[PDB]
Amino acid sequence: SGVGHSTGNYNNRTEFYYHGDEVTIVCHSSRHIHLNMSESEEYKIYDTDRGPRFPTDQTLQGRDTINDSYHAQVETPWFLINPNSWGTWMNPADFQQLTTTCREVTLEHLDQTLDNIVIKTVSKQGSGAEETTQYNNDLTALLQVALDKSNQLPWVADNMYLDSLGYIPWRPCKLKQYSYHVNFWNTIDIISGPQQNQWQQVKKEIRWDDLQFTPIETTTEIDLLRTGDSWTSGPYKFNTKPTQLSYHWQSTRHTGSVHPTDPPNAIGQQGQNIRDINGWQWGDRSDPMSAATRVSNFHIGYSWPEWRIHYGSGGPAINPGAPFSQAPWSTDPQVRLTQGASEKAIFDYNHGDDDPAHRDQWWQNNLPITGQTNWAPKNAHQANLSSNVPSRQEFWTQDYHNTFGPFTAVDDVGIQYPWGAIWTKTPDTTHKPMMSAHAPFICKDGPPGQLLVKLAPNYTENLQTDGLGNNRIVTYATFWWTGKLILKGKLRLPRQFNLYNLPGRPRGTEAKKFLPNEIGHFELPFMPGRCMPNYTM
Amino acid sequence: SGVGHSTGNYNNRTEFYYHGDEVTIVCHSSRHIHLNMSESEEYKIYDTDRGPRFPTDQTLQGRDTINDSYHAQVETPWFLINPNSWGTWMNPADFQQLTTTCREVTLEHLDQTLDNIVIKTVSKQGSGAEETTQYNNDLTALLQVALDKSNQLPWVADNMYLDSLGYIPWRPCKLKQYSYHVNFWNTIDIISGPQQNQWQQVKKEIRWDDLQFTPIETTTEIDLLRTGDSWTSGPYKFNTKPTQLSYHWQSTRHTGSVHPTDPPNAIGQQGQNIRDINGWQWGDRSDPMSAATRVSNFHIGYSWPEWRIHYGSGGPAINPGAPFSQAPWSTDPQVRLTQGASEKAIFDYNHGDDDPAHRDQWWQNNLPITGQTNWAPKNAHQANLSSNVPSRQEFWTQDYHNTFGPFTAVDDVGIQYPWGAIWTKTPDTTHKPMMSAHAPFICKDGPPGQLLVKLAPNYTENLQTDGLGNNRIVTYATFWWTGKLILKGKLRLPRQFNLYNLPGRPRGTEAKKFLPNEIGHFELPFMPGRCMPNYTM
Amino acid sequence: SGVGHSTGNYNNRTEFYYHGDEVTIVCHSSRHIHLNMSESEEYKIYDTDRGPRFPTDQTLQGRDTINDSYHAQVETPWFLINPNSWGTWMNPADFQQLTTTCREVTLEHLDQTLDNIVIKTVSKQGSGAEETTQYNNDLTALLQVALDKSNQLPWVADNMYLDSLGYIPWRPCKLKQYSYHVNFWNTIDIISGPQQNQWQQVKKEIRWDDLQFTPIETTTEIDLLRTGDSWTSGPYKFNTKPTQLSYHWQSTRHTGSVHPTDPPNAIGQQGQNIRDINGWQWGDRSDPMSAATRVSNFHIGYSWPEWRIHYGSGGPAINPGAPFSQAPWSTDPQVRLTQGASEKAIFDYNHGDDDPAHRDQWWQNNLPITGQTNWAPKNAHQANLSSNVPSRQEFWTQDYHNTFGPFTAVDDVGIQYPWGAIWTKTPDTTHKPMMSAHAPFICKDGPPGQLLVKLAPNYTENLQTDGLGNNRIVTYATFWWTGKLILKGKLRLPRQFNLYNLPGRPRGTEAKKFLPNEIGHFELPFMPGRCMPNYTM
Repeated sequence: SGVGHSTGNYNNRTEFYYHGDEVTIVCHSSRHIHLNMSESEEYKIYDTDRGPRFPTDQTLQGRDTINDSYHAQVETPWFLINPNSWGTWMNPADFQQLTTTCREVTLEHLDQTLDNIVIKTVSKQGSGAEETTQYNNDLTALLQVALDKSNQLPWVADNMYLDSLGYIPWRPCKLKQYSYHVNFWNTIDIISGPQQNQWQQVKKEIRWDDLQFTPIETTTEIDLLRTGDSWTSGPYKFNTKPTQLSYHWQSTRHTGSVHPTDPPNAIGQQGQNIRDINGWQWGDRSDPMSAATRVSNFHIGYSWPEWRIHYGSGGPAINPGAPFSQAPWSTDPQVRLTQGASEKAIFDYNHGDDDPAHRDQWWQNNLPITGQTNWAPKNAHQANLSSNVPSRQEFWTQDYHNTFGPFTAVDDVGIQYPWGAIWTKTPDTTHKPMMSAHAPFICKDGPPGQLLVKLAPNYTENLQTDGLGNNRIVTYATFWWTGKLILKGKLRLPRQFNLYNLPGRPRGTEAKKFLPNEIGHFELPFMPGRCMPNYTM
Repeated sequence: SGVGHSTGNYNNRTEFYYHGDEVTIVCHSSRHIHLNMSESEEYKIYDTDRGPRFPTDQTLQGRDTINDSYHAQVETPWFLINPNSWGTWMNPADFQQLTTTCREVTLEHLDQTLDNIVIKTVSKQGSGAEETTQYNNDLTALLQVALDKSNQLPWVADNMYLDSLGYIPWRPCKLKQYSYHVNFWNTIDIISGPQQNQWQQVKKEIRWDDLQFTPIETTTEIDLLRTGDSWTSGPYKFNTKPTQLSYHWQSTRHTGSVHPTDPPNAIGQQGQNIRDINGWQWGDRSDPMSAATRVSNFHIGYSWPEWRIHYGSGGPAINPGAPFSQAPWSTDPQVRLTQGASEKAIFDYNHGDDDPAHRDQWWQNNLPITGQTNWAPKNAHQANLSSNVPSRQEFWTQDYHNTFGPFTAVDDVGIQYPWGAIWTKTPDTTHKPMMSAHAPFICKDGPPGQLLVKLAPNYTENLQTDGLGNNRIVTYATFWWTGKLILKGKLRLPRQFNLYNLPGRPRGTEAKKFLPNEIGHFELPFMPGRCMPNYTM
Repeated sequence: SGVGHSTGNYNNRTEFYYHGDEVTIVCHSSRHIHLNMSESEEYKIYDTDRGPRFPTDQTLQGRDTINDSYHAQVETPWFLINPNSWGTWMNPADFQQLTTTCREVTLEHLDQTLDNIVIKTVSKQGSGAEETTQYNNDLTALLQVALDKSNQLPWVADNMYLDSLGYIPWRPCKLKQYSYHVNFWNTIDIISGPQQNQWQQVKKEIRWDDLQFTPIETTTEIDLLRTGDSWTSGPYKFNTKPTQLSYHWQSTRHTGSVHPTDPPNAIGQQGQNIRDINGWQWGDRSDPMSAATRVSNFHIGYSWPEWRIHYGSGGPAINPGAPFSQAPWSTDPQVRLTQGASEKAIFDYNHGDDDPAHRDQWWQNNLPITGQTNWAPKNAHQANLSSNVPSRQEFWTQDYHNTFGPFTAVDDVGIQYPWGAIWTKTPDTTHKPMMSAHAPFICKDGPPGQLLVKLAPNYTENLQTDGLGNNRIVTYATFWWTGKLILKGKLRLPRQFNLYNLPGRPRGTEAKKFLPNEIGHFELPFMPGRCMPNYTM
């Protein structure tokens, strides 16, 4: 109510409601957010240095140009609260209850609030030796809150770089400055020079004639909040398609009808293949009837020119490729095969690292999902397919061709528990993208708004235009973000006779981790998301 | 009704109902099915031998690895009745009435029954010299019938390998054992070894830690049927999109507005092209105005790295490619060009071969459909397109690039009368496949159930756990499968002035075939399905 | 309906219905039962030989007398169908869905039927060399079915010796003869003779003056069933108490409030115990304040004189003891410590062995359940408990005393998936037993009836009083037992933050087992039943 009455109740809890075949998950989440002043209220547009490791000479002949940090950003004074992640919502054990008991999951509703604003000012008083800091509550101070529900501001809320509320409910969350890119041209030609051994810079610049520059003030309607105030975004209903929580093991060989076979006899025999069968084939091929050249309706998985560096305007990037596993081709573990569109997640203490002052690294190799595996080197093509064997010519080996076509079916990476986006917004273009390399859900109209908070500046008695921070009072606010999202799901009913054998968390892990140390340091486990097997076709 | 009263009437007949512009085909079908005992009631999981012709040495350096029969299956005691084919429904002359008088065909309703169960036991009695077999009807015997309408069991009902009810109504149909694949890894690396001349086996195995093994018993609700019983599946309504019964001859050159031209004069002149015309072009190209570089909205047909061997997990496979004709590039008939995604159909006596004890082979070369023809060798690309001719560089010839893109339009293979699937099920994945290399119809939700029949085991007085078949009585049942499917179609109204000239069945055929011999042996004709020409754009 | 119309549908399937916090499991089960004739229609009362390994001399001085097979039974012509087991109802994967998603399980309803009776006669005809057997259905034959719902006949339906319907739905089940014990005295005195080194037989006999002998005919109302008949027992509602599916790890040291402690500092320190604390103790003990002598309300687990041989009337037996784990005391795995009231299950091919002609053995060591562990040797007692240390006297070590008392709390063995009784009946006595060493559920009024089937005798034309089997016709019947039981349960909601780590099936197991061999031989896995941890107090 007033100054002395609190507003919301901290509720961090999930509720599974089963009715019939439709489960309904309600994920409450609440975090204590530490919002600290600002670097400067002025909006700034500036480029950056090229970056680390970027070559200054020609030796590796531009193979190091894959390292480019050059970018041009506009850094605003505002701050960003994005509850886009798993683990901002569900704790590990309530994700496991969901992953086993649900087949397809669907977002429906979302809610956000802010409450229990607490604004304080530090006061430096002392000889410089002692120099006590003294904290004084501000009952007159303000907290500007802007929810861009009109989907006007640049979205830039995706979870890449892992700027999100922490994954551990009892720790304070320091927010992250808001900023977005401005149009810039970074073009590197690695093919230049004699014998194409010389990389050469082309155009590096911010292109000024076109800059679309929007401040947060003019774009939306800001809500000023004194300590005794609370802010509730509102109901937001998602419109999406359900995902799948079960991985697929069927390639195109595991797919159709089965090659006719006579059974074995005793426990030592493999049985035999009927030498003469009837069925469709591909070429003039007849005599060696086989399951390899069997015609199938669809093909599953596609070749890709793997790790393709884009070198577009603005800099080099990577086109994702296809998310498949190297397990069939593993052979010796000594080599690390990265080509499955694997992802490494470099994360921080608040994000589920254990030891502070260092970065724990977790490499996702996608071991469950096979049968979608097409390794571009290993493929091949023939000129003539028939009962005759091709010559040394007519047979090609190293390809790296895009084999994506109208017949192919593919899988997304699914949901990844500790780190991953929940939703995403689609670029508005002709031909919206079909699927996404990371986020499981794709918003059809808008993304669910975006929440920007800035701590209204407190200025000293002297206000000088030349002054920046020497002119404002040091302050920090701490408020409580309480969100709620509602999931719907279909219930998963056991389809098999034998028990479910799982890796049961990554098998290369120790259970002494994941549990609080003597200090309280512990790592969150990486749940595969897409987990139990299923029949593709 | 009871023991002595029959149930259903054999009805094998099609009914064309014309009302307005909407034709309705009702295809009744009925078959006499001979269901013979079983190999063993136990569910068995076993791999197979590699296969025939698979090389045991390194000579052809792995070019023979395209022959791989290795697979791992689980063979169940059940049997499969799949009425998925054309020719299980319509006879040749009622397909021709449909193909001429209908434009687009659509599945709507489907029905299946079983009736007039007859169960018998053989009895061996004699000196071994005479050894009479004597048949005794079983009024107490059972016939387990399971319709997996819940789309739980693996589907594996596609018509590849041509396991389907026979195409000739008056002959008995022997059923086919039901089985499906289990997860296995067959990985062949043909690029291994020094100078990449050595193929090397990698991993061949059944991967046991993950097997999804479902018996038919626990998965569904089985219906026990004594002789006086009949079983009716139920109404099943398809949800699909109409196909097209007319082939397209228009490439991208036949498509748009026509290059302005002055007419000829007499019967000996070809007319001339206006040298100076106005219109769009592509590059800086101006002076040689031509219909080649005319801009067009869409492109029709796409290049493919033709006969691409996948070598995925589980074994080598083939990615289909595009269904086009070699007729433009035919030149001499002496060479057989297989690259049009052609298909050979190896079929059997009951499936429309004439002479038993041998396999008749029918190679579908897709002669009608051209203009979609893109032969990957023949293409090329240039660096700069302009009024200047490129040099020896800047022009490339042999490509084998996938040219499928956002602008391309393509065609399916359509329906193929004697042999082809009717429907199919889509793999449940992100990005469902667009079209299918074989089956014309693609089910959106489920496929129309699947019908499994097993003959309930009759055990001898002594039941020993060590015994298998020595412990059960020889038996065979014969029942009558009567299906009905309802098609809707749009009526085809003649759009042209001149007569329709058709090849009128393949022109390389004799009409003395296709008609019963002195013995009664005759071959079913291959109707192209997609037949009459039409305007693409 | 009649002769040619079947009756029931084979349904072997489980249905999970979730509504609110109350899950409802409905387990259908159906089996094909092979009922083979009988040994003799006469009721026989006879003793047995003593048994194997029972000593005939005095060497081991009676330590082998623990092996006594002597018993006196009355073997009736009837046969017993007992669906008392887990695995007659649920398959492994639907037990795992239940065990994870349910907290406490409760029996409610039960149902049984018989249908599709098929009666046949073998006919021996030949020279003795060939000697064909020929099978002829009997439409006039009968099948006597007696359901003793009046709880009159001896119950003797418990699952010990594992006489139950098979655990694999697709295999035929051979029934088991019905018989029960008659009063007999087998008394062995192992303490007899000089220096108590001589075991001496006392009284071995059937005590005739008291025999309570009840035939099945006079006791109940039998229902004669011809082939066209079906029999439905009826609704039976259980009255019981829910069990617990979660094991308890808390001993009496893990139970109460926690000894006050100052925290450690860095990751290398264990922290310290406050030397001076306030709280209750036991004796005059004060100065060494410790958590050992802390007073607690209850004690958990009790000592027992473990493996106590009873040597009552009728023979030696074993009083069960307490079901605890040896894991804390394990030390080297080389020794097998059996004293936890462990159980070995010797089972058969149809009961989940893989290889026939041999017995697979599975030893249940109860690894999950600790904290209830009291190993009678390791305990001790003191005369005076105080700040003074006792002398060599006043301290005793080897006890083997029953420590069960009014303060102790204990756990049952819970449910054991492949092999275990579901229900049991309580002996009707003053002071009904509290808990049971094996079966999880204990019926308050009756057990759910008992189903006895006998195949009505077919006699040859000559009926002689001297004749037994030479006077009746060889016959066997095969019918379909279809049961249904309904379970209610409370839903299990995750109470912890961290993931659930399970042994994930016994960790000493291979997954290549449990799946059908090339022959179809596979073993059912042993699910612990009581599985996830929980807080005792």
